[PDB]
Amino acid sequence: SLEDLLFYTIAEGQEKIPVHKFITALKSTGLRTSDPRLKECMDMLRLTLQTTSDGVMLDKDLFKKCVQSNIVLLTQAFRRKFVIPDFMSFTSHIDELYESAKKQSGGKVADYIPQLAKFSPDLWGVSVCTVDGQRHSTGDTKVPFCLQSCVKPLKYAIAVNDLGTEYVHRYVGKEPSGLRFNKLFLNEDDKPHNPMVNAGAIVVTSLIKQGVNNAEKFDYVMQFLNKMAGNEYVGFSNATFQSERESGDRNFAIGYYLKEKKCFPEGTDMVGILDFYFQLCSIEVTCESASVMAATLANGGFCPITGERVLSPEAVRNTLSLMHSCGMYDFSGQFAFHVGLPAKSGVAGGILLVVPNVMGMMCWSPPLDKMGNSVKGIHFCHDLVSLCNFHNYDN
Amino acid sequence: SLEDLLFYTIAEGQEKIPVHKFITALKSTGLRTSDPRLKECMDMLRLTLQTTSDGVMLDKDLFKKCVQSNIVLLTQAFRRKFVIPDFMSFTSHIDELYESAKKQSGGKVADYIPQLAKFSPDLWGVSVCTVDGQRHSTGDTKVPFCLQSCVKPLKYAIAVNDLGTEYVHRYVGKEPSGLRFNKLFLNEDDKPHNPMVNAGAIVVTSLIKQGVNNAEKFDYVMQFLNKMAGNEYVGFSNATFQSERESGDRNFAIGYYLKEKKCFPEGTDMVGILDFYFQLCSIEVTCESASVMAATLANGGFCPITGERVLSPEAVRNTLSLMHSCGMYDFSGQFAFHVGLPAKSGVAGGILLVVPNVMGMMCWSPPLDKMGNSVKGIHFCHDLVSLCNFHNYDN
Amino acid sequence: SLEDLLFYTIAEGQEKIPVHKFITALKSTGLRTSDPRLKECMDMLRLTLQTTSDGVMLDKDLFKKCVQSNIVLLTQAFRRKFVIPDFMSFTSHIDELYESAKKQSGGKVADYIPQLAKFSPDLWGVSVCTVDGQRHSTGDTKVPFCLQSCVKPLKYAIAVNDLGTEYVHRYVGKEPSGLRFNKLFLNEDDKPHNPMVNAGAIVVTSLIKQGVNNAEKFDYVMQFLNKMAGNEYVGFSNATFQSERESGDRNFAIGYYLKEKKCFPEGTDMVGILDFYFQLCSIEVTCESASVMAATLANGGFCPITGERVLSPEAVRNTLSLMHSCGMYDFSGQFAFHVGLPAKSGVAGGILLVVPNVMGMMCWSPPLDKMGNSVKGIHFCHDLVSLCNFHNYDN
Amino acid sequence: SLEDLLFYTIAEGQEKIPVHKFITALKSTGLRTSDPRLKECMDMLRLTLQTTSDGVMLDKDLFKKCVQSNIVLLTQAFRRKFVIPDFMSFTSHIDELYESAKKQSGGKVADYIPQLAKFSPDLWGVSVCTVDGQRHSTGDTKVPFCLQSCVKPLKYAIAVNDLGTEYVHRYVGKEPSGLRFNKLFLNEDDKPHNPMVNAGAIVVTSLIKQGVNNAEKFDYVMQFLNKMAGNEYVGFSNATFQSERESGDRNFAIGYYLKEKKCFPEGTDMVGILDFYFQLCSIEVTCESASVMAATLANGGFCPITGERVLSPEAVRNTLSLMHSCGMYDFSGQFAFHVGLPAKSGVAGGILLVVPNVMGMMCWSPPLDKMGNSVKGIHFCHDLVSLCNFHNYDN
Repeated sequence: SLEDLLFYTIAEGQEKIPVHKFITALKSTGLRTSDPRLKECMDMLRLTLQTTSDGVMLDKDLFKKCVQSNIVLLTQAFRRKFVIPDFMSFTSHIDELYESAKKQSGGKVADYIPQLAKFSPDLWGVSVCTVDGQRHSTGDTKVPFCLQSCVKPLKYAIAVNDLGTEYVHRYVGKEPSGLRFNKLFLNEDDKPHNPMVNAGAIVVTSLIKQGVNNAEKFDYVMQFLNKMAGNEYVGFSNATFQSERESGDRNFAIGYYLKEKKCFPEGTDMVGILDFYFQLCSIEVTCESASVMAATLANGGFCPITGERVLSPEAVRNTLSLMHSCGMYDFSGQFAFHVGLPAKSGVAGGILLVVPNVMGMMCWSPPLDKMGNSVKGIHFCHDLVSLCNFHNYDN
Repeated sequence: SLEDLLFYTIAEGQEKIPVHKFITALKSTGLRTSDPRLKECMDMLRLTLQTTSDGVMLDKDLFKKCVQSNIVLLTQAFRRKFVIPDFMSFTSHIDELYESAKKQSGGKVADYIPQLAKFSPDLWGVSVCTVDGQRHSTGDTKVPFCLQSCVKPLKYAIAVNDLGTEYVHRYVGKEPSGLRFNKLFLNEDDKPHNPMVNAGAIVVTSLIKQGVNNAEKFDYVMQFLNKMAGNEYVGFSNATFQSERESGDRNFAIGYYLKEKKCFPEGTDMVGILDFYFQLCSIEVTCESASVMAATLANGGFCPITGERVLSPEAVRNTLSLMHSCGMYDFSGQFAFHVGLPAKSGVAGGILLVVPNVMGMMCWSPPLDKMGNSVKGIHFCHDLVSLCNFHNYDN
Repeated sequence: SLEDLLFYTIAEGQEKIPVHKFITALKSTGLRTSDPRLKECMDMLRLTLQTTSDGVMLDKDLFKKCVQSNIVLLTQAFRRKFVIPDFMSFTSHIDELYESAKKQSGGKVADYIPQLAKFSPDLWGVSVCTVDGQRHSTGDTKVPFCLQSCVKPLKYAIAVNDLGTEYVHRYVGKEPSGLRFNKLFLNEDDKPHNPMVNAGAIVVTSLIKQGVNNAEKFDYVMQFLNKMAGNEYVGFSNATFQSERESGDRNFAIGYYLKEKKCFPEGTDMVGILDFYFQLCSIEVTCESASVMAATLANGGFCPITGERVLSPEAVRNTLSLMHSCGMYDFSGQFAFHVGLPAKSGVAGGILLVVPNVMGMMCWSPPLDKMGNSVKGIHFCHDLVSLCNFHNYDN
Repeated sequence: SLEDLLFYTIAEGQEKIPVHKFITALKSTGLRTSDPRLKECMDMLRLTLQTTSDGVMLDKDLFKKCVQSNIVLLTQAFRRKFVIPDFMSFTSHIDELYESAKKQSGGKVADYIPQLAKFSPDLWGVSVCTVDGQRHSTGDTKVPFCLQSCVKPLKYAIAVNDLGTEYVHRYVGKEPSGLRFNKLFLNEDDKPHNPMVNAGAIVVTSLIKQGVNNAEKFDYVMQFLNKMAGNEYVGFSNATFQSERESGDRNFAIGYYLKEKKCFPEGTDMVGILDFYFQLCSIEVTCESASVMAATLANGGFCPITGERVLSPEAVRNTLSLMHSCGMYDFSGQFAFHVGLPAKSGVAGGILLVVPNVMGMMCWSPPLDKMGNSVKGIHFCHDLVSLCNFHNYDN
């Protein structure tokens, strides 16, 4: 049977296979023992460990009993039918790129609020989540940090998922602005140029769950992020929020400018919307959870490690299309010339990368360049395409 | 004696001069019986009327007794040594220009707040106050209306009077912006282009009576306006204030923009300053009092009908210099090409005109042209220069 | 004819009656030449003065022509059929009481805001407006001052006039509280004890012109006050308003208390209502206009000097009933024991008195007693009843 | 040697002791393998497991090497010299009391905000942290929930720790109020009766880290809580915060009342302080971390599982003294009559208990009784004293 073939493949001309050998073989592919899809499996393994004092042998029966539950994924995992047959080489390349970027230093940790100018200019982490569940991480990849501007794609997606592309873009433009993210001007039809600049993001935040109050708005967005991350860490930084809602004079200017030109739906409280905008900017993540969010965007709108649909196909398509042409603001043209991938960056360090149909990725380093991007993150993104051929127009 | 010469001049080969004849002769020149400088005089006249049942004759003694108090002004008034020897012809020209402008119609009363779109498109008033006390008025020249933007010169003057030109312009520019009054941009050194656009006016309002609260600020400004108007009507429109503080999204945007670029003194509440700005815009006047304010600006900084110094010579000079090049915003170049006078206008109707060393003038008409100026006011200003040769560069 | 009888009554065995004699005879009764009901009359008199150089005689024709317009009031005025046949004696008593109260001194001008602690402790004015137009004033009776708490009756009346007693008292109680005006507690059914304490007044202010914004609310109330005052001075003190909205911590506490116990109609902004409450407290009056307002309350809800209905009979009845039992707060029982009249008082000085079916009265003196009432006002009210028998239960 | 004696005690007439036997023996006492004080120890054990494929024997050398680091605690733990020699019986009693309280049902989950009326009326957890590190938990003891009112003691302690008892009580009273927690009245010297009612808590929150902004205030308090909890879970509920800052009309009333009676230090923003108060109420904990906080209070102000001093002895003494007489508000007298322990309760469920010199405890159950306390929590507290003799006045 297929289970017998798998057992023989794991074994080497022997009779019994220990549990630890099976676990190591599973983890070598790239899957994590904590994968939700494997939950039942591991549970049974624990039930097997509850009997023996130390170590247990699975010859025919217990292995089949444990592997019987949802026997689809394991066959592909051990038949090397994923999107990256050898993840242990791509992980080595990720490590080499990480080391190469670590030598690069010299920047300026953001200091417009005290919660950003408290990270040492040495934290540096990279996390990759493949579209088929393979995950790898290297560096400070569990220190919480605020998404800041990395949430703006995640916002826009959600709106189009709940309302639709037609209705949503009845409010925001679709074309690169050509100027800085915080510039106070609108497109030809007095609309934000796109939902990636601050004006369009402020507009988009007002199309989400209209009518209900900010508690319900925040709860709805948090639930969406939780199942988009695959039930990974999504939190809130109240100290960052309290600093940000006090130093947001430019965003207040933008909000009033938008309110004067009638850029909001009917029946919208603009100052409350702006507070809700700061709150969504103050959501904490780790490289692990943000990599899973990017993988969700890259895959189909389905979660990679739960197989759950979170966004419409149209939402993901619209999200990647706008990220490619507006993700780095007036640097996107030059970021697309050398990387050619959908990407977003926040002033707290952090590059969110989508390799569509391959993976999502998060690269966090607090120190910034003059453009507002982490130096190591930009270096890593530049080198990854030159060493792995991910540019969209490569052959 | 000089009093005897004046009495003979008033009389025509007779013995006694009745009081009414003297009053008519005085009013023919242009002075008003309610002139503060003549106060004592009129009081004595009343003391003379308290005795006789009807009519009284002044031959030698009573005339000298009444005229003795402050006998300087009367000699100049009856010797035709004022700045306009015959005011009864300039008044006729003012009436002709008023009639000519009345025939002109077709505009749009301001309707962005309900307190402006309640004046019939037929109110039309003109008031002139000469630098030497002569006053004339024609039309609806006692209906209250908000100064709105006509206060911005009066603001700036006051600041330079209390602080100084150097300190004041350490905060605002000195050059025409080239764009609209409410555009959200600053000069080369991130400063308002001038104190006539909304940004520079918002900055100037924060240099006045710093430290104290808005009650004391408002009281100080009101006192300054009261002695600048010569103790004429200066009031407040609370309904207009309540409407304006609710529809001021553009000014809120400008204020937050200025707060982000550090365009205020140290220790300034910007939202409180903005409320104080709306309040100063909500001060009511009549053509009579605003004409006296303009006469004060035109004269020396001294009041015309009280002989009291209200502003420094530097304040008046700086005020007229900035009004000429910025009074009509991006229309000033064309307003200075055909009128060549310091002028200011508000969306509530109302043109404040200074003819330096000659007079001040107020022309109120609610209906506006597309530029934002009263049609009849602009017509009157254009025709006054073409019929009286007031252009600064005329010969 | 009746006109001939009046002419003979004015004359004393003569042929012609001069205009000044007629004016003096009219003013001796108590009516003012500026009475709106007499407007046309005076106009014709001016038309008569435009011809003769000085003085004019009315024998038969011109007198009839001038008196023909609205010949009802004059017959009653000269037949001594008013409510006070000899007003020249009640005026003498008012003057004696004024002089008696002036000798009394020693108090404490309110100093919780700077706009109240700026009046010298010597201003002292009294104004009386009879239900039939007779008016008398003595002292500083044209200096503006804020009504403050004297508006609370005027508020409540208006609500019941527009909504009805049943609906209005569905929200506020009807019984004396027994405690201070600013105590933070409610009646048995979690309602304000009455609309004279601050809680009930805050509730009443929210029943007026619901739905519209504060500009329209303020305009509506101002119009109501203007025709209630008979087109006398009703203004706004922006400096007092700005001080009062900053030192109103007790009223903010009361408003939040009321908001938590659900003491407002549905769809009410409590902080906006509180601002509107401060604004209505910041309306300026003079003894002249407030006396006319009190006369309107006393008469029928009709204006005394315009013959215009301003409030429903139910509104006036309910207003006087609540003023009698709650006008002085926990002093009313003792104020009704010695005066027995509807009265209200404000911390800016000012006693508003109603003698129902007789007159209205305003007595202004800034210095306060420990209870919060002007010393001279309380003295005048005590002495007026002891010298003129106005107590409601007198025989 | 002492290590040899310990090894013999662990062993039973054998040569070698396996690691798992030692771990089980250690955990039987009550200590947790994750104890920070044992950190180094466990690390070495891992270094021992890295060599052998499965299982390892420690005869003389490795046991001494692992136990050498900080060999003080183990001797007391295995000599039964802790404060509870047999924790496995107190844990059994805790389980019996938990089961007894679970059978009790019938209450009303708080529903004044939606974040409280979302917990099923079946969550029920109890956690005990002994003063010497022993810990036990039963039930849903890791579900986050807001402290709400359980933070008020933790607040007050901190203030007295940083400023001092004399200074702190210069602002708040020291005596039971006799009325409800949210009553709007003050003591004889216009001061909050104590820092356990809402007024005194609002005052106390304004004495903490004065001058700095709410970001720094929140960070300081969070750090204090983190080392008071022993580096256990301390978080924030932004949704609860956003709901609570919108439904806090009573607390706004109390704050304005306190601001009017001058109950704050000089230079305090009361609305900002109130927001900071809501934020501190919105801190999430679990029964595990709150039990450790209570143990810190009970012990000496030293942490139980880190041996670190967090508060002054005066702070802990003052905290327990005020909790005993004010912890349950106007129920304390009856709570002290049957329990006689320092305790605090919040409307989110949750009883914080201190058994001074013995332990701290947290008992969470959302459904409330009419008094505002969790039914199962009150039942557990009543039964614990009747079955274990913890009442302060027992013999």
